[PDB]
Amino acid sequence: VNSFSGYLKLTDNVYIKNADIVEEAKKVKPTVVVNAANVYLKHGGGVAGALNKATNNAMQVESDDYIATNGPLKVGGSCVLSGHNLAKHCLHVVGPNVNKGEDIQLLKSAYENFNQHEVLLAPLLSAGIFGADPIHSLRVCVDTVRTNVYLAVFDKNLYDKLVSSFL
Repeated sequence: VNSFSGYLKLTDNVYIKNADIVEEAKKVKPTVVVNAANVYLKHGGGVAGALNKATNNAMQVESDDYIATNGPLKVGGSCVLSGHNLAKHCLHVVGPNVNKGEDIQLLKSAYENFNQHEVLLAPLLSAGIFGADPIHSLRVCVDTVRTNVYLAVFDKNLYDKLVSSFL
């Protein structure tokens, strides 16, 4: 049992809610919140910009140290950093960015990172400003993630379309 509330069950292990991931995280304080990261951990926009702002830029400061020590992530890759005031941990996952010409086939590899965590609060990878089709991202999520994933979709119109088109 966990405290996630108001989710619709899509499959045994995938749940979805029309919610602001920042507010979900602040309320639930999950063990893991997923960030829609880029390889440089530059949290400027989309989900990353929102999560970082909610940490008053502490996520960015921590990320800058991570990059100085380790260098960039790979597309499809991830790292675990602090969740600050949002969660115990933040799993920074890099989905392909179609607006950078990156190969959407790497989306499955990106979602595989979720399987290293028994429970996650997450956005749909490669959606929003990353340019991929969110319906396809949800399909890959369902077909890749085996651990328990609670998806937060802020945009109500998109949420409704994701539910109504789910196979």
